[PDB]
Amino acid sequence: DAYAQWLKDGGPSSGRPPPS
Repeated sequence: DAYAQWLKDGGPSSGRPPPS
């Protein structure tokens, strides 16, 4: 899962677009 990694990196902190 991309969303699992999105949170691990810091979510909003990282600025990377969240996967819908």
